[PDB]
Amino acid sequence: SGTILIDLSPDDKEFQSVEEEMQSTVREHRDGGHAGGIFNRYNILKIQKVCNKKLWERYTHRRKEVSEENHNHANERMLFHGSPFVNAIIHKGFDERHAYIGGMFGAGIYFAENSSKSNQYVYGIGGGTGCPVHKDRSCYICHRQLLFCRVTLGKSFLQFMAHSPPGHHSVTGRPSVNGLALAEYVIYRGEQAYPEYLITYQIMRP
Ligand SMILES: [Zn+2]
Repeated sequence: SGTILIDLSPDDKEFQSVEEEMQSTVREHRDGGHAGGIFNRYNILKIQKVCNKKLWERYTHRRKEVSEENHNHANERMLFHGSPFVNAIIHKGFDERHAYIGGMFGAGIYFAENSSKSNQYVYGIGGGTGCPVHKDRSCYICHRQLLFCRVTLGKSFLQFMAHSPPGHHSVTGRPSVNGLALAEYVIYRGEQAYPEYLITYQIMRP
């Protein structure tokens, strides 16, 4: 592996930026905490910057290709990712080959602009079994991990699929009175995202 994790001082403005974004994007969900647990705040334990030259060159290369297909604009956004695979991803990069067939927008890798949404997916689809130790989707004890990722969206198709629709690079899923409540984002190519910050945390009891 080429990956090294550099720990950030809570003193650091880089930490405080990611901390602020994570806490501020939390929302009350429709499921009543069923999937991700009940909370309005996290206990931010550790923020590490992920450094891999090969993984970075994979990303910046793809980003250039998208820009030339999208009027010299990458449409780069910083978004959250949640999944069982976080420990794999920080070493090997995103891999679409492990994408899940069932999922509102087909076999892609899902992202959120709301940390609380991405949280729901950490122990699997709709929380799965919950935490390995207590089998509790609302565990306040077991430490969790999200990624705060640099994601190249390109020309994003809006919608309420194996790949992107033609002439598009992503899908922006959108709120729907009989569908989504917040925005999802989906890529169909692992090189269109970089896992930049690894966040270790727990959800807090009100
Ligand atoms: Zn637990």
